[PDB]
Amino acid sequence: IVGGYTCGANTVPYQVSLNSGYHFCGGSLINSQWVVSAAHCYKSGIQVRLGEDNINVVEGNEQFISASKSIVHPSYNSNTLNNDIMLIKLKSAASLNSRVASISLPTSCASAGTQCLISGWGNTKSSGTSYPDVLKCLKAPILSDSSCKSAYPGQITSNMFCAGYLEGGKDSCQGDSGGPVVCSGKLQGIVSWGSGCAQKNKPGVYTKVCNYVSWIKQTIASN
Ligand SMILES: NC(=[NH2+])c1cc2cccnc2s1
Ligand SMILES: [Ca+2]
Ligand SMILES: [Mg+2]
Repeated sequence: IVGGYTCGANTVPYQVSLNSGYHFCGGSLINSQWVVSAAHCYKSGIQVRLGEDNINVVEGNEQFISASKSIVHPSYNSNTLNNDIMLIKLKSAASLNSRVASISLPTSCASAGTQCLISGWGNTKSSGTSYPDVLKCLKAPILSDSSCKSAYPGQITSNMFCAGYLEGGKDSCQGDSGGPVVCSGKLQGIVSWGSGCAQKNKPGVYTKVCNYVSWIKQTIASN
């Protein structure tokens, strides 16, 4: 997250860190046994870490659970990143408490102009690399689809939306992939891609979760 702030320990209780010996992607807890992340974060051997704030210090509120199965969307295209969403089932159910909570799925899609909260442990520099140990947050609005499409011609599909600031300065970045975009208490997006980070006229692109609620509900009920 570039141009963001320190969230504060466990202020984003649904945020998860996917670890394969090191943190490589974020995700969101949707219920005690399931996590949603980005399909491009797929790896074999994932351990999900819940209740984290500093990912390099065991502070007492973490739950480390291995994944039993991962399901990448049937139509994920790694070349275009269309349908960049995946579900991860935990080996054991997590224990929900104040610090570990799940986030709700949307009933409808959010409108351009809606402010959201984006969080992650990704890079904090636009031209440079500095990875933080604690969770960073960024409040950003959903942008109109025309500003999204003019920034990325021929690359935006109806399963993606842009959020951020066209002036640059504030944005999600590498290491934030798979993490949450929560607007009005619902999970509306997943950090997916972009061009550099916090550059002018290159906002971040997010998977549009409201288009996958049926697939999510159906898949978790049958697995
Ligand atoms: N919001 C951005 N500028 C992002 C760029 C990338 C690049 C790779 C992975 N994730 C992201 S997010
Ligand atoms: Ca920790
Ligand atoms: Mg994240």
